[PDB]
Amino acid sequence: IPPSLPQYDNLAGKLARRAVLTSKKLVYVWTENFANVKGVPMARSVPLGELPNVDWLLKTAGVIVELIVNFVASLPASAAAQFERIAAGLSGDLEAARQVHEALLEEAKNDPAAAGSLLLRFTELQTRVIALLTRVGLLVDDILKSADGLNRFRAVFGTLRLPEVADSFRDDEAFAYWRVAGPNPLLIRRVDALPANFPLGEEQFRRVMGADDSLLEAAASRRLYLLDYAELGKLAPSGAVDKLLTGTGFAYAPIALFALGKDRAGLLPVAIQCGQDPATHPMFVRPAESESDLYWGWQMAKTVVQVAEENYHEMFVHLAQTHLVSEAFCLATQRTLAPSHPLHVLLAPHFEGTLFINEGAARILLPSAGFIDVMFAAPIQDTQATAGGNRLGFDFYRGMLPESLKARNVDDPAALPDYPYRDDGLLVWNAIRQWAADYVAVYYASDGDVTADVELAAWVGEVIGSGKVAGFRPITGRSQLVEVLTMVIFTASAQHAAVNFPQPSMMTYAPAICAMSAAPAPDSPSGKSEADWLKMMPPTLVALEKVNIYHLLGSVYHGRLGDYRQTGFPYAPVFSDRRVTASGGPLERFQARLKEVEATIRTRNQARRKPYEYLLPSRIPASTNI
Ligand SMILES: CCCCCC/C=C\CCCCCCCCCC(=O)OC[C@H](COP(=O)(O)OCCN)OC(=O)CCC/C=C/CCCCCCCC
Ligand SMILES: [Fe+2]
Ligand code: NA
Repeated sequence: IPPSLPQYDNLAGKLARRAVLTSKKLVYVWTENFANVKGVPMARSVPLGELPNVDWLLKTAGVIVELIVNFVASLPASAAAQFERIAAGLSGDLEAARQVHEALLEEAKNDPAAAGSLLLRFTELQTRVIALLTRVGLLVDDILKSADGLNRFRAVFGTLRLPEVADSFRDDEAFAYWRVAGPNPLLIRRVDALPANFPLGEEQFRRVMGADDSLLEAAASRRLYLLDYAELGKLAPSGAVDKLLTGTGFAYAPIALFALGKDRAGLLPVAIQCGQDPATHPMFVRPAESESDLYWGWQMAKTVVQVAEENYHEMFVHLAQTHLVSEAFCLATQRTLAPSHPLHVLLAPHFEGTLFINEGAARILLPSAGFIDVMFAAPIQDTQATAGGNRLGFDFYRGMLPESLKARNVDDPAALPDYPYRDDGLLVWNAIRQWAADYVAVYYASDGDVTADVELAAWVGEVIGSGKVAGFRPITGRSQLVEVLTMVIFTASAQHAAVNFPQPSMMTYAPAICAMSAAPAPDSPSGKSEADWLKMMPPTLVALEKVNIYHLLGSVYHGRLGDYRQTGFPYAPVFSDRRVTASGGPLERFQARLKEVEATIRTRNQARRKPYEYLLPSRIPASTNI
């Protein structure tokens, strides 16, 4: 039976669907008092049907067990004894659980008619792998209870290969390239006049870029780009923050200027101010290779920027603006769009695992003494409130990719050619938009169908009200609905992938990036030494948690954008409506467009300085689930 808008449903349908929604509202419940994320709309609890499926669980547990094995194997024999039996047990039990799944799948194939009798056993296996994860939790607690000068930062990897950044992190061009191809491609903006509190002069600029260049000429020819971390607020504490587990830590809200050469061959760092106030933060100017008395001050200044970057990327770009936005849309959808509504059918796959993983963020990562309290310099209460505040301030329309690019004046490939996130992101954004347009056109023939849809009206009301999604507004027509759906889907799939999956290759090595420093910002551009820079490096506990959590979060690829097939047993099609699924129809056209996009990105990557692969559709999950 094809999905329908409520106004066109037969009365049998209208009462069935309305009672189903009444039932949903008792199961999916809003709260703004969820532990460790106060003020952010969350599910009060994760319903049984929102627990992760066995496929996700086996994949996630597999990575976690690899990490445990790797950690135990890195220890000396005396220390390993405490954990070897427990690790061998988890490993063996995971393998047994894989075999139960494989036997169940073979059993279902041998008699599909009788496959309905297996559902309690599939849920039993779900319960079992979750219980295995609870045992991991206890083991992690025990490990933490027993917790060139950079050897310790290689040691925490065990036998995992160090990422490429471990070799290249001191390079100026690599540092600049993070701004357009790194985990946070959203902050960089064109600058036309410098902020008043960033007093970089013409002479300093020419010192770096040459006597025949100038600030005026660079600005006017669209060659100046600024990173300004002012929005970090309390994520950049005033001074020292002392904590039990990690001792004394610092973080920062710096300002950095980047410039293209006249040939636009690549972005270069020009100057860094390590805080917002120039009276207390001197200007650091990119040194020449011969200026050994400026070298270490500059390394320290870049490290200040990278400290700011992990804070901004992880709390705002990753947690606040993907995970915590998709939380609200998941809830609104389940509470207000009936399962027989075509938009429920379309959107539900894009929220698979979202409630579960976000509850995990709040319960595991955000409490006092948890991962974020260790890895991020600010007091945990400030981290929670600042990340929460960023989620509440995030404007849904202004946050749309095209709008973001235009507002930052980075949307013109002629002015800023090497910006992989922009170029690949637009291909994916536009493919999703055409899909949303085709799908909306099946079910909505007029703007009247949009405004007379009482469920959609209620959905918008919940997104604005209980969901606290800033910038969201009444939906009065088909074009607008298409833009909204494009943003919801892109946010859940591609945006998350772009900022989540760089974690293993770019964020696992603490000297290249860390959300806390063990020393204040460099007090002077000149006279610094390697020892002064090493003092910024965090304690080893920070590095240990970092390598493991960031490897995990970027190693689970579950589901795929455009596949629209269940990701757990029985793996059935998401759509039944032949108007959607027909040969050459909307879904097939979307799937085909995604393959063209993939081919285009692969061609672009042959010509790029380094491949950018995070927005390859084959590497984009449909939902935010890790
Ligand atoms: C950090 C910034 C991220 C921001 C974005 C957050 C977005 C959402 C991501 C949320 C992710 C939530 C955390 C992952 C969720 C994994 C799926 C899951 O739900 O797992 C549940 C288990 C058990 O939970 P429970 O409450 O019983 O006990 C926790 C400890 N008190 O949690 C873990 O395995 C610990 C994982 C920590 C990582 C261990 C890595 C291997 C360690 C082995 C080597 C030991 C080294 C210490
Ligand atoms: Fe994530
Ligand atoms: Na299909």
